[PDB]
Amino acid sequence: MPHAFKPGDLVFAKMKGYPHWPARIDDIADGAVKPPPNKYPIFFFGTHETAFLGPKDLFPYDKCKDKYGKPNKRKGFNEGLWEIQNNPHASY
Repeated sequence: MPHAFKPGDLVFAKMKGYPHWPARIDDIADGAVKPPPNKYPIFFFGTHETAFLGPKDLFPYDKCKDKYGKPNKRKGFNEGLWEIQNNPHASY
């Protein structure tokens, strides 16, 4: 059975207007802004941007990579596919 999301979990994250995007649940560093209740700090591969999202927008990587892990024209997306497959837990 699945558990709640935790730092380091890999996902495709969905935001309005954009395709499901390779991402990870980030850590929250000491002194860093904490997310709203029931939301998570999402780090987007490729663009290296962060948003606060709830689980309704988070699709687990291993289950959904066949559908969502394919080249896309958007800027930064295929760089992001490389990051999530080859070094998803590194500092960018």
